Amino acid sequence: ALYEDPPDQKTSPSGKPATLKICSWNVDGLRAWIKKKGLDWVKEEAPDILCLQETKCSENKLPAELQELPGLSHQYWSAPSDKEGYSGVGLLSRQCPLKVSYGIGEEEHDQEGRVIVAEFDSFVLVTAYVPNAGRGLVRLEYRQRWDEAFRKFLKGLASRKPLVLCGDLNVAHEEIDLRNPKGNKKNAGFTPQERQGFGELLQAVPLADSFRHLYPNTPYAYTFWTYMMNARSKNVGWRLDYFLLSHSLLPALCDSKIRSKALGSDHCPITLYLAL
DNA sequence: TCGACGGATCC
DNA sequence: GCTGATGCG
DNA sequence: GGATCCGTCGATCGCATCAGC
Ligand SMILES: [Ca+2]
Repeated sequence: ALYEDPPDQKTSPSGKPATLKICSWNVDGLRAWIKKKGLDWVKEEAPDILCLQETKCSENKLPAELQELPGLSHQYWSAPSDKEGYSGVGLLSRQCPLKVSYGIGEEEHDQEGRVIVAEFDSFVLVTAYVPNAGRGLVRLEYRQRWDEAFRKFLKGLASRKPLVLCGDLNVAHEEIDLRNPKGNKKNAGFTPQERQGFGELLQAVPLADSFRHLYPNTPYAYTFWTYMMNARSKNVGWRLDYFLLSHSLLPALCDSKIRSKALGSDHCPITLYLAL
């Protein structure tokens, strides 16, 4: 059926109020997103950090609009080495980061403008747009190598600070994260492989799926629908966009939300509340 | 995601 | 700037 | 032999490039 995201639990497990609001969103064309009034929604939601994926836009072609955009003064972008109009991500922050890193530190996996690291005082934040296993699973082979590297770099990372990873992970973890599971079991995004990966990643690093940590059994809660075949109309979507918390931060987690009613892409923005 | 094709297999 | 076509997802 | 089963396998909607002029 349809999903109604619950109201915002702005208090910790321990009564301490939320201090830190990170928002994440696969934009799918940053210029079209802004033309489609997405930045309005950003302004009204007033996050402390905004992460975007699928920006499909190069550094200089970046629009003027997000220059004026206040409260998200520090802005960082990666966009692929040699392929224009493709991929790209960006991280905007109200407060200034301690240190910003691009890519995951392997050549093979750092050429498509997918990953921004940003270390803050008490945590480190990664935003990524995981590569699609490709239609016809033509790039499935690659993405098993991506996953294994993303893992071993995310594990190294968490070893030092506690981390929040957000972004589009291109994996529909379980059959509850998919409107049509059985008609998708070797479509990309729900292969035995990619769900296998997600599982390794949660057990490897380790990381909790914050949405499923608070709503382990809510169905029909989705983050993406194809513009085709009326997919968002019937909410026949997926859950592709996660907030993957280190276990240290589980006592800081106040809520984890999915802002379905927010138009402008084929994805909807998600939103994390922590007490930090 | 959807519907058209298949080629089966069923009462 | 404009038309076509192709890429990606 | 006709009506239902379940595996394929074809155009859709959107964003952005590219070639060419
Ligand atoms: Ca292609």
